[PDB]
Amino acid sequence: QDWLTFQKKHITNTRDVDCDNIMSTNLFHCKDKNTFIYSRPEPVKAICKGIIASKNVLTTSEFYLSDCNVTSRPCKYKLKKSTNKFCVTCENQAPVHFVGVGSC
Repeated sequence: QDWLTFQKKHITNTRDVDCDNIMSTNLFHCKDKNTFIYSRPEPVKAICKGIIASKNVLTTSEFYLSDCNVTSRPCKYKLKKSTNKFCVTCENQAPVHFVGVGSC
C-alpha cells in the first residue's frame, strides 16, 4: 500500500524466512503466499527511480526470492527459494505493492 509497509511485507535480511511465525502475524493473516526479497532496501527502492505516476515496473536484475507457500495445513508453510526478476507498482519513486514474480 506504501513503501513503509512494502518493506515490512517484502524485504528480508535472511533467505530462511520464518514463514510459520511471520505469516501468522497481523501483517499477513495466514494468507496463501507471500514473496520476500533478500536484499538491502536501497537497491529495491531504486527499482522505482524516476517513476512518479503509478506504474508497474519489472526489476532489471534477478534477485534472491523466498516464497512462503501454504501447505495443506492452514497457516503452515513451505519456504520456496528462487532467483528471478519481479514486478512492483512504483508510486512517487518507491515500490508500494508487489505485483508478481518473473514479469509484470
